[PDB]
Amino acid sequence: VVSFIGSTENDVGPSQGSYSSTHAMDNLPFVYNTGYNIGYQNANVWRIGGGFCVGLDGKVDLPVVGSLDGQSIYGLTEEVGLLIWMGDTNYSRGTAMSGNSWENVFSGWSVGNYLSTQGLSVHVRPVILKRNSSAQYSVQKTSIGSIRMRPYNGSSAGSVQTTVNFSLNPFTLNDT
Ligand SMILES: CC(=O)N[C@@H]1[C@@H](O)[C@H](O[C@@H]2O[C@H](CO)[C@@H](O)[C@H](O)[C@H]2NC(C)=O)[C@@H](CO)O[C@H]1O
Repeated sequence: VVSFIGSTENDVGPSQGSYSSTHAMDNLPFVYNTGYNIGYQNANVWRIGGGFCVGLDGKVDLPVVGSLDGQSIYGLTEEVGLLIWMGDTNYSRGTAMSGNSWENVFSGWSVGNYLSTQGLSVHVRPVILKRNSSAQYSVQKTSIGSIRMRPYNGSSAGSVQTTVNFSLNPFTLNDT
């Protein structure tokens, strides 16, 4: 059994976050290592129980403008892009996203003869694609994509909500 207990619209990263780096940035694309700072995490989005089996699919809607180490660089503006990870609750379990199709981002688990929950997480890292004289780049709130629970091994969502969405909070990049 399962029920939706989270939120449909979720903001990624703190509003007006400030991200800076002391790294030179001589060769692009340059990735800001913001760790999991620009992210959203919730260990409790659906409640499940009684042998329910569920995993997660993820989908990014931003245009793909290239890749880095087998993971797509999604474009936000001509100068800024993102690397994106979606997956189970723990940020560490994030699956590097590529493409714009629904992708398996959490292989899943089966809750035993008890009650528990299924959560999720998303984090992104900003990428400098093109130079700028101002050195500073501000990004506006922007839709990223979505995550959907994937019941398996017989389990079924029924009419319980399966998808939640994500928006990137605005932020600024400050190249020291
Ligand atoms: C080994 C272990 O702790 N197993 C169960 C946990 O998986 C379970 O936690 C839930 O795991 C899901 C899949 O990893 C997460 O999506 C979900 O957010 C997480 N929920 C919480 C509250 O941490 C816990 C809790 O029911 O029980 C264990 O038996």
